[PDB]
Amino acid sequence: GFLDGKRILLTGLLSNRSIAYGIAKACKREGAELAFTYVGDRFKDRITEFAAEFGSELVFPCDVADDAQIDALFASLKTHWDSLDGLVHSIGFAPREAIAGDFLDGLTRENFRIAHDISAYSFPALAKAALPMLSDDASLLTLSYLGAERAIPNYNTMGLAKAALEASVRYLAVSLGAKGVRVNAISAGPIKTLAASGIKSFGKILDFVESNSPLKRNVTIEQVGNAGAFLLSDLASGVTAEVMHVDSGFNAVVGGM
Amino acid sequence: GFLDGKRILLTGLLSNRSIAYGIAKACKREGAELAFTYVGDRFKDRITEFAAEFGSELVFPCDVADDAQIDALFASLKTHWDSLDGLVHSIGFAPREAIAGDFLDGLTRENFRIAHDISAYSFPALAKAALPMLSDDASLLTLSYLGAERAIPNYNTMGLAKAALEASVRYLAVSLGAKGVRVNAISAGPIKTLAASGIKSFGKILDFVESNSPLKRNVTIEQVGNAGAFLLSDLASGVTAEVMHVDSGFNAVVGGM
Amino acid sequence: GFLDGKRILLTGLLSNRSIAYGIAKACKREGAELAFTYVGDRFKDRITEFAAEFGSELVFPCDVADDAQIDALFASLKTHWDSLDGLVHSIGFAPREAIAGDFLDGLTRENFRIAHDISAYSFPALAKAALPMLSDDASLLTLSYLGAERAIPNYNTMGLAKAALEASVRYLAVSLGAKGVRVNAISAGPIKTLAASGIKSFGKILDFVESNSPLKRNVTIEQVGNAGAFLLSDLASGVTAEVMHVDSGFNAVVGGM
Amino acid sequence: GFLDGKRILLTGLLSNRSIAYGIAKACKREGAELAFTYVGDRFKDRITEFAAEFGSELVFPCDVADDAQIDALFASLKTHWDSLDGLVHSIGFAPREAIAGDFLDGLTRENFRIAHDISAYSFPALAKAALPMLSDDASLLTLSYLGAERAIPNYNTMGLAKAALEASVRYLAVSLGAKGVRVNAISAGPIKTLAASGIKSFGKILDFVESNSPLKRNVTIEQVGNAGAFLLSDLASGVTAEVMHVDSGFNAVVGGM
Ligand SMILES: NC(=O)c1ccc[n+]([C@@H]2O[C@H](COP(=O)([O-])OP(=O)(O)OC[C@H]3O[C@@H](n4cnc5c(N)ncnc54)[C@H](O)[C@@H]3O)[C@@H](O)[C@H]2O)c1
Ligand SMILES: NC(=O)c1ccc[n+]([C@@H]2O[C@H](COP(=O)([O-])OP(=O)(O)OC[C@H]3O[C@@H](n4cnc5c(N)ncnc54)[C@H](O)[C@@H]3O)[C@@H](O)[C@H]2O)c1
Ligand SMILES: NC(=O)c1ccc[n+]([C@@H]2O[C@H](COP(=O)([O-])OP(=O)(O)OC[C@H]3O[C@@H](n4cnc5c(N)ncnc54)[C@H](O)[C@@H]3O)[C@@H](O)[C@H]2O)c1
Ligand SMILES: NC(=O)c1ccc[n+]([C@@H]2O[C@H](COP(=O)([O-])OP(=O)(O)OC[C@H]3O[C@@H](n4cnc5c(N)ncnc54)[C@H](O)[C@@H]3O)[C@@H](O)[C@H]2O)c1
Ligand SMILES: CCc1ccc(Oc2ccccc2)c(O)c1
Ligand SMILES: CCc1ccc(Oc2ccccc2)c(O)c1
Ligand SMILES: CCc1ccc(Oc2ccccc2)c(O)c1
Ligand SMILES: CCc1ccc(Oc2ccccc2)c(O)c1
Repeated sequence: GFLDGKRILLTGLLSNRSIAYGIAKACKREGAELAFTYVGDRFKDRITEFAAEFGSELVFPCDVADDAQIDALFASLKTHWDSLDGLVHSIGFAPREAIAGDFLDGLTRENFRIAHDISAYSFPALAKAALPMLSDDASLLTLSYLGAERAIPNYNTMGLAKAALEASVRYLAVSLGAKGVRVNAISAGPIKTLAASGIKSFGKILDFVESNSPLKRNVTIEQVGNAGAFLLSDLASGVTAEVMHVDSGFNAVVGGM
Repeated sequence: GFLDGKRILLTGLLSNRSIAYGIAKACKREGAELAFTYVGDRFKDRITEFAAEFGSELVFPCDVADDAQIDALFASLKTHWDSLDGLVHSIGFAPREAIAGDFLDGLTRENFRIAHDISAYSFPALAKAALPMLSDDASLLTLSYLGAERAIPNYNTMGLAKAALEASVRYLAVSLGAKGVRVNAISAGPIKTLAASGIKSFGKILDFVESNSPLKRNVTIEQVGNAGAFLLSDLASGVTAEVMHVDSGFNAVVGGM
Repeated sequence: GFLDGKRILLTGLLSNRSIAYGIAKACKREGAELAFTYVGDRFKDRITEFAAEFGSELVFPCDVADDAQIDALFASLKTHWDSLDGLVHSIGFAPREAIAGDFLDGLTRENFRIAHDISAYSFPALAKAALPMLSDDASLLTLSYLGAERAIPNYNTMGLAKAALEASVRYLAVSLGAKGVRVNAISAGPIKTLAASGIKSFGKILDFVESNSPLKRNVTIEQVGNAGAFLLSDLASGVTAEVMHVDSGFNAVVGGM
Repeated sequence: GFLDGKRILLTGLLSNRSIAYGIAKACKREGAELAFTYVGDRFKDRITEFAAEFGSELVFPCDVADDAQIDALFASLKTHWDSLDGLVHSIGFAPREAIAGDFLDGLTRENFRIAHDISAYSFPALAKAALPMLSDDASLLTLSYLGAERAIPNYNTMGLAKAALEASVRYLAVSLGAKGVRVNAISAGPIKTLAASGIKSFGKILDFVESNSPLKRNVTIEQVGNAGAFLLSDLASGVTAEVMHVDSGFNAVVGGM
């Protein structure tokens, strides 16, 4: 496969609907060796089952709010892997009120802080902690959304955080690029996941993209997963600092008229 | 003038080189009534002199890190003005190490938090606190930089914060737009100000833009000020959610080759 | 006014609904001296009346399909004005089938050629013919549409031509910038004009922008006109190579969901 | 391979330095069956050798300036293939003076017409002629350049044509998307090819991208080829209307300062 021998750490695999699950499946298919993170003790058994499905027992806790856990993640991983070839950041969070209704109604300093801390800061934070063990041709991938680019109803504070995340892709690409490391995002179309269900009226977004995207269909975690596997691979060695849309072309139209 | 009768509050007027000074001068010329904020007791006398230069004694302290001071700002202003027609957010801050050298070297959770808190969150925070007194045709203006759009050497963590700021312009425009309120940014070219001098190798950016911009010259606070006055006025009643470049066209080229 | 003494040539003033009419009205208000072009002998009397309304008898024929008429335009204008300070290109055309229904159904080599010739090439063509008489601080303005940036139903071949037009703004800005000349576009929201009525289902676009723009209202030729007058003036001396949206913020959202 | 069974027609394979050669090599590796076009009788033997290298004798003349040759191309191809799964448009041309020196100096109506006819119109023209034989999951790919997005020295008239080309990707994606067909571009970094050598000071662009791109290296036809093969494949079934940069991240920075 086109990821033969590549060692890839995946965050964010919460359920079999997770974007990270689709990425994991595609990476394993293409020959990668995988490792996984989780948050919260009650999820240890579930993530362990997922890891086993992908031929791995490499599972580590990491709440990205916590500097100590970020450092311990890579210390733990290093006991197994001398080097890391891929990193998938598939992590986002905002308090419920910050992704519902009017943008200002749900804006507080703490809601802003938390959304940006978990959804944006954590990506370059993981990159920095990983750097001593990154291979020279390593590839780092995050997940963003069109809400970064244009105002989407209810997405609100997450739109600000995704914009900062996409900027971090560019600044990371410069910082890490001379070494040879690539950094990219996929701006995924709407997919029904646990996180997605936190956005007020997500169902309306899903239906609108199905009706108005050029391909007249929503994307799947398999499609995002394949795009992800591509970006993580040497097939994409010419590509860095890129935000690739995998959204059935929806970003490129003015729909619904 | 084209701002006759308009009541405009300006933040960020630190010295006569400040972008806010240029905006103040243009607004006063076009007939606006002005009020000003400052941070730090040692600046009270200086900002009072500036206010007097622009025919006003309306000066208020506001450290945008502090929720209480934000609320007290508008309570104080309200004792003078029943309504507010314009708001100029000309405020940015990042710790020194976060705007020098390598992006990851200067990245910490706290540096990230502070840069985003002061440079991005504070804009919609002021908008929310101002809303009860905003006139229906009020106009809110912030200042951004090209570092939001593309990676610029040393700008680093501020690039992430400006990207979030530009997203906030769009989400603010939606929140406030039905009332009739407009929200925009100017993405200014490099100007030698106190804040600018915090960026490592700012002089190199200044010289490069002078040599490679389409107009082969750097912008001035007078030029940014006039663009600002325009956006704050009813001349611009068709314009919202816009990030207007005032940078001699530099953003639009690939220079230096 | 902020255009005192400025001599500005306006193309495209077909009726009192034309975008160019709004620009003319704003420019005259701000003190400019105006001159006008027209196409087709039956329009001589109408454009002459418009010119008189704006205090001018300077009217010249110019079909931009014709190199000879472009050259004769500036030779004629030069008999009156030693120098030209502003140029408004408010000209677009595509064959009916190229702006209706499916994009490929209406695509032919000739439809493509004509749409790009009249709608895109003509702008830098006028700039080149005008250059010997342009003042050093002259300002050139064209009108574009969001269809350049994203696919809009029915806009079709005009979307390609507007994309080329917006690129021409950038290349013109570089060519003319060292002299001091500025070049910009306004990307206007939908306005019911004669040209607009050629687009299939224009009414649907108009209604959608009214309902989904941040300001919940369509723009007027007065709003576009004021933005235009600003860009043509020394107020905008810091601005070149810019495509400014004047569309009630519509470009910045994902609406209709 | 990930293109097993896919039948792909490639235009533009002129020499072993051509971008199309890199795409051909990657597609063959991944299991595709290939067919090729050429222009000019003196090239028949050369393109036939290339086709043989990729296990094919399917070679057809097509000058995209000529409607009859475009129609005869697909009639000829149809005698061999019932359906077409991929189309690679790797074709660009502008008269020498239109890609050298000052933008206006090299602008004529005919230079404009020719550059847009061959470099932009020809892509949707091929798509339209191919449509009756396109499979439902076919993928169409064109090659663009950063000169579409920002002004690059000497690229001049080609910048306008590439902007129109990128718009055509979006309008094609909408037209063909309901059927299931995807349409994308790769915006490639500078590569020394025969066409590239027509651009004045191409060597300077090549050197600048090597020094200032995030990866500090120029891209190769192998890297562009792999990205191309990906986009042509079912791996990319979630991706349409996309302009993917394969340029070592150069587009994403402000370099040379
Ligand atoms: N589902 C969509 O439509 C969609 C579209 C575009 C982008 N995205 C993005 O994709 C990414 C993945 O989300 P998803 O849609 O697969 O939903 P998901 O709920 O399956 O995954 C979200 C993950 O974020 C993790 N997370 C939250 N807080 C964390 C913390 N403090 N530390 C570590 N991990 C934490 C969760 O544990 C979870 O695994 C997110 O960044 C999301 O913003 C999703
Ligand atoms: N000078 C440039 O080249 C340039 C270019 C683009 C954008 N900008 C932006 O313009 C804005 C103004 O900066 P400037 O260049 O005029 O420099 P400046 O130093 O004159 O102004 C910066 C202002 O930020 C204020 N500020 C910092 N922390 C604050 C806080 N906690 N509470 C309230 N105010 C605070 C400072 O007091 C100061 O008045 C900034 O947002 C800056 O990012 C500047
Ligand atoms: N009305 C809108 O919603 C809208 C929105 C965005 C952009 N625009 C653009 O604004 C510009 C003006 O159009 P309008 O909406 O004011 O409609 P309009 O019909 O009033 O003006 C169009 C003008 O194009 C001129 N024209 C056409 N072919 C010409 C030729 N061969 N030579 C010289 N002039 C020629 C017409 O004479 C007419 O004056 C156009 O470029 C149009 O694309 C319009
Ligand atoms: N080389 C680069 O740096 C670079 C970067 C970005 C984009 N591109 C684009 O990639 C594409 C391929 O060019 P290349 O760099 O591989 O150089 P190339 O010279 O190898 O290929 C150009 C091809 O265009 C074909 N062509 C020209 N006129 C034609 C016509 N009338 N009919 C049919 N074919 C015609 C030529 O025959 C040739 O095969 C072009 O569109 C070019 O603009 C090149
Ligand atoms: C509408 C598409 C979409 C769905 C889910 C997402 O993940 C989230 C959402 C909110 C908070 C945290 C993560 C996301 O970013 C975008
Ligand atoms: C290079 C142009 C530029 C100069 C000054 C700025 O203001 C700052 C800079 C750093 C931290 C806080 C504010 C800015 O944003 C951009
Ligand atoms: C939908 C807004 C809009 C309306 C009118 C326009 O002018 C045209 C339209 C078609 C052909 C020529 C000029 C235009 O460009 C955009
Ligand atoms: C600088 C990168 C680059 C090199 C070659 C290209 O192909 C051309 C160039 C000019 C005319 C026609 C095709 C191109 O488009 C872009």
